[PDB]
Parts: sequence; structure tokens; C-alpha cells
Amino acid sequence: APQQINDIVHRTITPLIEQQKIPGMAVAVIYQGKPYYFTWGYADIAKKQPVTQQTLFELGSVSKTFTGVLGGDAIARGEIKLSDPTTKYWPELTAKQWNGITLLHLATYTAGGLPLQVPDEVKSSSDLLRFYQNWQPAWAPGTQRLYANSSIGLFGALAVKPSGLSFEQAMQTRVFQPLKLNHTWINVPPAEEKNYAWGYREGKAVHVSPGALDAEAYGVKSTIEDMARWVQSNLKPLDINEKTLQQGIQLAQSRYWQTGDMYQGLGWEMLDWPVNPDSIGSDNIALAARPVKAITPPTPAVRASWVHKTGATGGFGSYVAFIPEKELGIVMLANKNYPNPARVDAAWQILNALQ
Ligand SMILES: *C(=O)[C@@H](NC(=O)/C(=N\OC(C)(C)C(=O)O)c1csc(N)n1)[C@@H]1N=C(C(=O)O)C(=C)CS1
Repeated sequence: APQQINDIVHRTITPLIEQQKIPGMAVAVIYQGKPYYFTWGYADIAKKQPVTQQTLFELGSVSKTFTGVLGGDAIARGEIKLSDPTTKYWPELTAKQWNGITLLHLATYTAGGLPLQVPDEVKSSSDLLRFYQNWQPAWAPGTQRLYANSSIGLFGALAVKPSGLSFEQAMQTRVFQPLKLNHTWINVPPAEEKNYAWGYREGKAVHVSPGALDAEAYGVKSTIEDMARWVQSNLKPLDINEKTLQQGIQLAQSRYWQTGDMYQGLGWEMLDWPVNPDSIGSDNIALAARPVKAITPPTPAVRASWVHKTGATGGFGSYVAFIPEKELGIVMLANKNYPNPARVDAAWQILNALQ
């Protein structure tokens, strides 16, 4: 645990925790490929349980990176193609607006304005079909990016259909297990509840509630140890033994679309490194519709990139960022949803300092 790392981490995180009034937090810094952990505060204020390297946090939208990689793996296995129309894996979507909408559009939020959230009233599989059949796109496919859980969420569900596995089974078997993410869950088992931190919203302890396409869009819970391991896997996919998974991780980091200085991958988002934090630039804007330029054909993962993803649930705030070229990365998990810009600022300050 190099004093340089200790020092920048503490000098950056302490002020952050105090300004944002965050109950508990865990940070991991990947340096020259090795992880270093830090923890503060409480996982459960009422029961005075401290945050540890085994505390599980709700990852929120950071879960989409797992989804993008599982999708990438399915492509590598020849089970699906990003150029395939959505209807190929859901024949019941007969509504004409779906014609030129492909799995690529779904995965990158470019289908034409799919909504940010699947409505609460959508429960059953039947309800989901009705929702997508009735949705009227605001734009032609491939012209604008509008971040949406209902978009990559459908991608995840369809991507695992030829496999015959449930999304959760495919994820556990093809991603979690092979990477030894043995304390990463879509559904927390009773035996692990002891380590599940509570999120805090306006002072109340809360956990994410069930929702349609939740697993695919924002339902993963994980530890700071497994997330550091997830970052390492994405920093150096070449060390991964499972071939389709290695390929899948690389596909998730390809640049499919460009908007401003940002590039859209599968789950992950990227910017060329070096980059100043002002450029990242990625926050909320309850919704920002942005025109996109197609990258034809997509650029393979660029090593000199700042690769990242933010995430939140009602009671948790998370962030992951890494730079392949420098074998550097960071994971910040907190049980309070706080401003995205404060996350990016903290991470940048730490990584820029270390390399
Ligand atoms: C990923 O983290 C996504 N978050 C959600 O879907 C949820 N909340 O997002 C916001 C918009 C911040 C909210 O408070 O409503 C959510 C899931 S389960 C639950 N209780 N809440 C997307 N993330 C962001 C972000 O920048 O945090 C978005 C702007 C779009 S939704």
C-alpha cells in the first residue's frame, strides 16, 4: 500500500465524504495491475455495521457494463449479431416501428427514443410486449442517443435467448464464475444478507425494489473486492482464459457512436485519454437527447482511453473508471446517491495523480 496511493486517496475521499454526507464508502484503486482497498463509515447505521471489503453495494447502472460484456460474449459465441434486427429474437414485436431497429441500437440507446424507465405498471412478460409494441419512436434509428434502461435492458434479455439460459443464469455462468466474482449477485442470497449494506435516501434505509428488466439495467450488487477484480478483467482482457469472454470484453469497449468527446461502447462509455474532468461532462439533465455520428465500422478498444460508467439507485451511488494504457483504475461505492460530477472529480484527481 504505497504511501502515495494512501495519501491521494484519503486527501480526496475524506473531503468528499464530508461534503456529501455519505454514510459509508469503499474505494479500490488498481495500480500497475494490483488492487488497494479503502473503507469508511457504515454499511448499516442502525446496527453500527462498518463498511468492509466484503460489504455488498447496489451498483445501479454500473450493472450495464456486465450486461454489455455478457452481450459481447454472446456475439463472440456466434449466438447473436449486433447487426441483427430486434425482431429476429422477438417475433412477437410485429409493430412496424421496429423494422430497422437492431440489437446494436438497443445496446447503445440509439433505437429512436426508448424511455428512460420501463413503467412501474409493466410486470408480466405480456406487459412488456405491450409496452414495446405501443412505444412510438421520436426519431429514426441510429440518429440520436437517449440513455435508457428500457433500451439496454431489452438488449440484455434478447441477447441471452438463443443460449436457452435465463439472464441471471447466463450472467452467473458466463461472466461471474469464470472471473471469480463470487460475491457479485443479481439476487442476494439469504446467507449473504449479513453483508448487504443499506442505501440511505433522505436519512431512510432503503434497498432497490423489483422492476421489469431490473437485472439487465441496474440490479447487480457487489463487493469492493469483486469490483476491483471486474476492473482488472476489463483493463487486461488478454489474461482471461475463456475465449468468448475475452472477446466479449473487447467488444464492449469498441466505439460504436460518437457524441461530443464521448464514445458509446456496450455498457461502458469512453473518452480519449488524456482528458480534463470538465470534459467528463457526463451527469444529470433528467434527460439529454444528443445526435450521434456512427463510427463505421466501430473502432476496436483504444488503450489510451478513460473508460467509465456511473450508477445510482435510490439509496446508492457508484462509479468505475479505468485507463488501459496505464493499467490504472478506480472503483467508488457509496450507500448514498450523490452528485455524479463529485464522483468524476474525485476519481480524476486520484488517477491523474497516480499516472
Ligand atoms: C443507473 O444508475 C440509472 N438509475 C436508475 O435507473 C435509477 N435512478 O436514477 C435517477 C435518475 C438518478 C433517479 O434517482 O431516478 C433507479 C433505479 S432503482 C431506483 N430506486 N432508482 C440511470 N442513471 C442515471 C444517473 O446519472 O444516475 C440517469 C440520469 C438515468 S437512469
